[PDB]
Amino acid sequence: HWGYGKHNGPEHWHKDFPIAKGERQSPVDIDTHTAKYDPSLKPLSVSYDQATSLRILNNGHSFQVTFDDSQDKAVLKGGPLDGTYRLLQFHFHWGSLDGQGSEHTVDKKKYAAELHLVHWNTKYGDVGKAVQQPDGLAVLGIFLKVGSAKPGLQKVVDVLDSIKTEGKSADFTNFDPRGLLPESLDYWTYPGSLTTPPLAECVTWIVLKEPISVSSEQVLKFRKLNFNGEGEPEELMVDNWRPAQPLKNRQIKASFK
Ligand SMILES: [N]S(=O)(=O)[C][C][C][C][C][C]C1234B567B89%10B%11%12%13B85%14B%1158B%12%11%15B%139%12B%1061B%12%112C5%153B%14874
Ligand SMILES: [Zn+2]
Repeated sequence: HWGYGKHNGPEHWHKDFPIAKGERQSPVDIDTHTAKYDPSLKPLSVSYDQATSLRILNNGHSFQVTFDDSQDKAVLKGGPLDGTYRLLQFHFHWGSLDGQGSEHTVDKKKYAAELHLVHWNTKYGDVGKAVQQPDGLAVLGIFLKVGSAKPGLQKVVDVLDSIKTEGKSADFTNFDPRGLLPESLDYWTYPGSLTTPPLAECVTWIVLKEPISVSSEQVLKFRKLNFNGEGEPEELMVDNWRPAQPLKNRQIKASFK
């Protein structure tokens, strides 16, 4: 199966998922000087007050916290979006060292990690249906830099020892994702894709300008996870990021001057 290694990594994915070479792939480099300020973009509306987290899972490519998306409890609205998008899960991409790990880049700068909060458009009823639509998904992307600890991330970090290997999961109730957001909701937006197989071109990307800071001890715990199943040779889950893809005929828009 696909992965992030020499033999199965991003430059190989097009063989099983030919859309990898498509017209609206993600991530991209965000050239801050070429992004156009669009004064008609609305502020983003993040309503996570009623979010219900369920489980945390090592899926062999990242770890994810999954939410109850059977009602409008944690939704994303406004911004460049038409309609209501329910929060399904969040996960991260990170590096083997602090100088890489983010999928989006800003004027070619890589961050140590990138948080993706994945939402789907309720007009399509379910995520499987939504990934087949050009406005099916909205992913809120947040950069992580290394410095001060993020207190709101610690509950996550502390359970990772229990989901070390691919397929392990644990109960992960009462986690509040509001503790992962930066102060500002200023953002860049562009039409793109999933950054993992199946690389479906169904995503409105919303990438926040302001990074969150996490501690070296927090990111070090991400790097103790494993790509492999229990009983297989130990391969650390590091560098699980797709490089920037060609922008082609797309315009990146900014919410802010
Ligand atoms: N890195 S990122 O934020 O761009 C990743 C978002 C991927 C969200 C998952 C969507 C599906 B999973 B399950 B099936 B497999 B295929 B169908 B169903 B869920 B929807 C699709 B894949
Ligand atoms: Zn992601």
